[PDB]
Amino acid sequence: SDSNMLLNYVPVYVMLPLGVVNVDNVFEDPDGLKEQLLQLRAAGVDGVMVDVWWGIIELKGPKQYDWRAYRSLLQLVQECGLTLQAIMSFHQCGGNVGDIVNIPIPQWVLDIGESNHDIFYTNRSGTRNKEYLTVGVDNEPIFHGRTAIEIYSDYMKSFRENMSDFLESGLIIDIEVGLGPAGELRYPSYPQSQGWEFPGIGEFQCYDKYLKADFKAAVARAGHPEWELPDDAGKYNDVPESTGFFKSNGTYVTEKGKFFLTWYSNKLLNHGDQILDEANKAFLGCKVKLAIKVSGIHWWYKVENHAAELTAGYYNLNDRDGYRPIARMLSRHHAILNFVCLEMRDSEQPSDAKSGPQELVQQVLSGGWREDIRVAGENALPRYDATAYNQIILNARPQGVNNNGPPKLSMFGVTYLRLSDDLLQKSNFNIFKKFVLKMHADQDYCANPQKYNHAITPLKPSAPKIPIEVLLEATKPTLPFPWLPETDMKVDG
Ligand SMILES: OC[C@H]1O[C@H](O[C@H]2[C@H](O)[C@@H](O)[C@@H](O)O[C@@H]2CO)[C@H](O)[C@@H](O)[C@@H]1O
Ligand SMILES: OC[C@H]1O[C@H](O[C@H]2[C@H](O)[C@@H](O)[C@@H](O)O[C@@H]2CO)[C@H](O)[C@@H](O)[C@@H]1O
Repeated sequence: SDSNMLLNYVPVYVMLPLGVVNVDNVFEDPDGLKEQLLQLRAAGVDGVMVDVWWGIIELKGPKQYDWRAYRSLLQLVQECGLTLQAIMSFHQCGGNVGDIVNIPIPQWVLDIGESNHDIFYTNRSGTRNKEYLTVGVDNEPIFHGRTAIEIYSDYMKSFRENMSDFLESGLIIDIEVGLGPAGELRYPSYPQSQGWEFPGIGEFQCYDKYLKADFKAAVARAGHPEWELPDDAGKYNDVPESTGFFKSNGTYVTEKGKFFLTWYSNKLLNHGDQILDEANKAFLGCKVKLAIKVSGIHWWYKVENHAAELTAGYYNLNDRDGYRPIARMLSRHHAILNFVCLEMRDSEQPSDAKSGPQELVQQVLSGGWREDIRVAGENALPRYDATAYNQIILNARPQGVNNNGPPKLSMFGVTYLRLSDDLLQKSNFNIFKKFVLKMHADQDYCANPQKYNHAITPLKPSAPKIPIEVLLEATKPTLPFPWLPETDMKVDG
């Protein structure tokens, strides 16, 4: 049982509290965090995840980085016997679910935004979302001579060099490369800041002047210079059948609508690819893996228009796989797909949301495995209950434990949202400890990940670029891998 069981081990990470380093670049409560981290260590947790906030670190001005508070944080994590998942967080904290602290992007960038409002994702009404720089400015040299991708590149390089000792020592297991709002490769199509409420369809975020011009040039090249961006897609809180765009036989299935949706979703593929190229250059030779985050847009998954996925930039339909192209893009970077809505069951969602989180998880994970990449995940919402943990464990090993060897299917890791005093209360923490144990296939905590075939080797160069047509060959629908109806390693087991 034991070593066969150890090859079934799926590591568990815990997100740190938001604002552990505050907006003033102060590590405010090391002593309190220490006590919490030592509890996690004794509970068997493998490591922790933290946002390395751009708006904290590069606040003073371009290339004026202050890494000192984060060095103190990393030092503490190391002392407490935990590894670290470091998010390169190029986004704002404050306007998404659960955000309890306010960390804008650097003021010097916002200053440029006051003169050029088109550096922000923009909806049809003209509202500027300041949480992330539009993909439109990725390669526009408008930030005191740098492009947005150069900013991100320079930041990652500075992190790699200034944290070189922690990297060499093996503290950092993965670099989560932030690619949009909430760190995710997506558009801000469901902004609470503009009055969105679940389960609204959301809105397309491509009306900044850079994206609009790019679209207009592309439709002209396609022989349709008169095509305009969608004007019949409704508003954030609509339902799909209320809109010309998403109704049955609506604009989304027309040649115009299909072209738009392809263009819009391709912008994210290319944004992720180009930024991961820079991440690979920055961390070349380091014993880390790269990861990206994919949001779980489960509402409207069960209707043919998938409207909320579409407005988020995931062009996923019943007959078009919008996620497997992302997995294929990751393959050349040897990168992890971290899918950030892992814990849900369909029965938890209201019927009117047409919500399919179980099936969405199965689709995304299956696509990653079909494309021979590693797949990780997170719970979306705070959960302390056995139903949630058993669903996570199911997704972690969807065909169960292999008593005879490694499992044919397993996730590469799960990161739990989030460390809080509530997690550490007696009953909640007791159930969490059982979750960890079952994720670990009933084995004790295993400090050396080589033992469970998660050795960390130096980051190699990315493989050659994959052209967009080859990436989009992965839109071909495929059957998912079969899932058990329940895990064989329940917490109450
Ligand atoms: O980008 C943030 C977060 O958005 C989604 O979370 C949803 C959640 O699934 C809904 O049930 C509801 O609570 O609204 C949340 C958004 O405010 C994604 O599911 C998640 O993956 C992503 O991190
Ligand atoms: O600290 C990580 C990340 O947390 C929040 O975003 C979450 C979202 O709340 C979830 O639903 C989840 O599992 O995925 C997102 C990505 O981890 C903050 O909103 C975000 O700013 C922060 O980076």
